Amino acid sequence: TFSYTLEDHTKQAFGIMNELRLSQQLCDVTLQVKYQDAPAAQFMAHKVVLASSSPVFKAMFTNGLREQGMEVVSIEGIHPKVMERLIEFAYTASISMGEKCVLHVMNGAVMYQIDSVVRACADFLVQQL
Amino acid sequence: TFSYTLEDHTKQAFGIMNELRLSQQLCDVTLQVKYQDAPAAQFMAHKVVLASSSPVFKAMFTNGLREQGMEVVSIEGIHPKVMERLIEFAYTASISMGEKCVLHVMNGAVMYQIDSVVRACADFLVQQL
Repeated sequence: TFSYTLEDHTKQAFGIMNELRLSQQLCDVTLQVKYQDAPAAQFMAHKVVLASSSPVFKAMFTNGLREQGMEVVSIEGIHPKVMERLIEFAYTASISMGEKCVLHVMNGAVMYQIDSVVRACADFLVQQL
Repeated sequence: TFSYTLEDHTKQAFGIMNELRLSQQLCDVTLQVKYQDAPAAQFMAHKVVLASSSPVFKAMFTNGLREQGMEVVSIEGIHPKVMERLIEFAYTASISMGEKCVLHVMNGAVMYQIDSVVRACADFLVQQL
């Protein structure tokens, strides 16, 4: 038989998936993030991408129903900027923050079981010692 | 600032996206493939993943409408096994075929503008000379 693999493929396809998110195309979930006194924010995304990067989103979205179109999800207890950075991680494989954001991002990463990000924020805080 | 990147992330997330496809979870498009006298076949998938690997699927799915749930798409002129192998490439970054399938797969890859696969099937046919 003949077999071929493009190693860069998953990188490239996520690059296009991030473009479709920024263009709000093919999105099926709107995350409405309200945290304490911060202004409410909204993030549109694709459930299957969120599901691929967070076990908590996967279970949140996999239910027996064929949901029709655009589901709104109310998100509590995480700041808008943290959610934004986590969504960006799901779509880009990278995350960036100032040395004083690192703690709230781990909080959010623990809450959405983003294993990779938890391990990294823990390494950083320990190195600050 | 503090910055982190998981290089394996896009690989891992596609691995979960392929699992959700095999489990028919979060799918929003069913490709009904009828080719000549071959039996009709069906493939469920996620539009945003198809869109990320084929410029032709992207334009096919990005329209002004918020489509409600599960769109059926009739696909002509490509054999079921070729479509299957192209879908698998979109979700796994790899494709495999016997030395006599290579020509029909390039046909399908040209038809869906899967650049990476076209270039590879062309290299193989030329090396058979």
